[PDB]
Amino acid sequence: HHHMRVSFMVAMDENRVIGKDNNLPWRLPSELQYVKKTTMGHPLIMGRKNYEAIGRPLPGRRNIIVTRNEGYHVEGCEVAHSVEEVFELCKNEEEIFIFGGAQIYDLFLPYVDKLYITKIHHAFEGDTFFPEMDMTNWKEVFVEKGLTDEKNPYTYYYHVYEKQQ
Ligand SMILES: NC(=O)c1ccc[n+]([C@@H]2O[C@H](COP(=O)([O-])OP(=O)(O)OC[C@H]3O[C@@H](n4cnc5c(N)ncnc54)[C@H](OP(=O)(O)O)[C@@H]3O)[C@@H](O)[C@H]2O)c1
Ligand SMILES: CCc1nc(N)nc(N)c1C#CCc1cc(OC)cc(-c2ccncc2)c1
Ligand code: NI
Repeated sequence: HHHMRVSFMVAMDENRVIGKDNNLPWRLPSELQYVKKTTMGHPLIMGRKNYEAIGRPLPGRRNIIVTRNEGYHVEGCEVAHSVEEVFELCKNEEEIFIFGGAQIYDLFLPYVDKLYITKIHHAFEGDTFFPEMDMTNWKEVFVEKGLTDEKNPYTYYYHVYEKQQ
């Protein structure tokens, strides 16, 4: 029914941890640069909790916040209250990025066409997890090692998977 490409944008560790105490468990400025590079000029779909942790609209992108709160408003952001409302707001977009967190990844999981997933080779303490996925009829179309240096202290890889079906 929907004609935009629904892409997940996520970074997780070896046990699918994405968050700890409503924040990121790691700092990888280089990984964040990849995110900015890949998401330039495309809508970001964010769970209300994800957005409020970020704290500000991200520039050069439509910021869409998913909440059940019908009175929720943020300057410089758009507000949606369901998957279908997001689809209406984005009906003419080429590609949208589901930017997290876990509740929002769960929400859009039946509709995901493309997965941009960074895998971090470390086991962090965490409380928030990326959902399990069946990768039947998906294919890895890109893989590259991330930059590990004094400012990026973990090993990690960028992966891109595309749904065939
Ligand atoms: N590593 C990564 O790639 C990454 C990415 C993003 C986030 N994170 C982390 O993940 C954590 C946040 O994830 P989270 O799951 O706790 O929160 P979240 O998914 O970002 O947002 C949860 C909120 O989304 C709204 N929501 C949930 N289901 C909805 C529905 N069916 N319809 C309309 N609105 C709905 C609700 O807002 P209301 O309560 O206002 O109704 C809910 O409280 C943080 O630790 C964050 O740092 C990590
Ligand atoms: C950067 C990891 C990340 N990597 C990947 N591959 N996908 C993601 N969805 C996220 C993520 C996230 C959630 C997130 C939380 C946050 O503070 C708590 C700040 C940002 C952010 C800071 C500066 N420019 C833009 C965004 C993003
Ligand atoms: Ni180095």
